[PDB]
Amino acid sequence: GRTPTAEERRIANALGALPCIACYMHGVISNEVSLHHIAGRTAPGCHKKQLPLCRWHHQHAAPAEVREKYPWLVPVHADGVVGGKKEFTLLNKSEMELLADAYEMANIMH
Ligand SMILES: [Zn+2]
Ligand SMILES: [Zn+2]
Repeated sequence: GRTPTAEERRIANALGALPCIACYMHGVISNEVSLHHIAGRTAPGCHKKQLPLCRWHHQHAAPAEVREKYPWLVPVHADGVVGGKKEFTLLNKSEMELLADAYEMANIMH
């Protein structure tokens, strides 16, 4: 995609220092995260629109027995038939609502 601007780098770096924003709404502190693009990798400002997510909320489906205890622990990118944007939203919040939560936590004006 498009290389980030300096302002995008500053924002992304702030977001990337947060624990998983989806786990956080469930009271769980998951601090090993990667950034997830909500709105692609090319449009202006797209790199400001990223969520810090744990491995299980980003790309990996946890074992079913684990999801029985943590049913909201589903990846925003489907892994087989587990997760995807719609199921992730159902069990958490929309991506843009989580982005607002992340901005609040990182003390970024929004
Ligand atoms: Zn998580
Ligand atoms: Zn992603």
